[PDB]
Amino acid sequence: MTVAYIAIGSNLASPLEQVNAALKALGDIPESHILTVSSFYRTPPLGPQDQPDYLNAAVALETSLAPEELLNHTQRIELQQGRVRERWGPRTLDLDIMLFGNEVINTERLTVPHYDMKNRGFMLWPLFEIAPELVFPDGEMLRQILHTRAFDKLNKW
Ligand SMILES: Nc1ncnc2c1ncn2[C@@H]1O[C@H](COP(=O)(O)CP(=O)(O)OP(=O)(O)O)[C@@H](O)[C@H]1O
Ligand SMILES: COc1ccc(C(=O)CSc2nc3c(=O)[nH]c(N)nc3[nH]2)cc1
Ligand SMILES: [Cl-]
Ligand SMILES: [Cl-]
Ligand SMILES: [Mg+2]
Ligand SMILES: [Mg+2]
Repeated sequence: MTVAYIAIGSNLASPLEQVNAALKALGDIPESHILTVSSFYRTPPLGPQDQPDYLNAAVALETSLAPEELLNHTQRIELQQGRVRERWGPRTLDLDIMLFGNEVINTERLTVPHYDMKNRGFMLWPLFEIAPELVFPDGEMLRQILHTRAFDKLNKW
């Protein structure tokens, strides 16, 4: 078993309802158990700014699934909650795999640690709440990133 950390985001169709339904669905993923859920945060949008504020959260999930098997299930949850294919536009549910233990994976389908996560306060702050001692695959400590980079603290939802 490995602990995966998943970021949740929603800014359409009642984000609180979306994130709750997504948590229940994550709890139904085979060979997996939720370990920890962060607080829910109201965050201003990165990317296009002409869209509603996001609800963001992070979850620690212990799993025996292969990384791409976990991805299949997170994408299925996104599809069932109405995610459909502008760039970086509003969405009902986004589930990103931030980390899958200390694995590094570089494929088109799956890139872990998530592309750009070290520059996203809406991912790092909820992650720090649930895993303050977290160390990245390259040896960087989550605490040092937040200590050294200018990331505004988030407001709770
Ligand atoms: N760590 C990861 N978590 C989730 N999806 C990933 C991923 N690495 C790669 N992907 C791929 O990313 C594809 C689509 O991602 P999207 O959710 O549409 C982009 P986004 O979240 O709006 O921007 P971002 O990827 O810059 O956060 C999926 O088909 C999936 O295969
Ligand atoms: C370089 O600048 C960036 C461009 C795009 C992004 C994205 O994450 C992809 S779309 C998106 N998702 C969310 C989100 O979940 N929460 C918040 N607050 N904003 C979001 N925007 C990040 C940084
Ligand atoms: Cl959507
Ligand atoms: Cl890393
Ligand atoms: Mg995303
Ligand atoms: Mg995504």
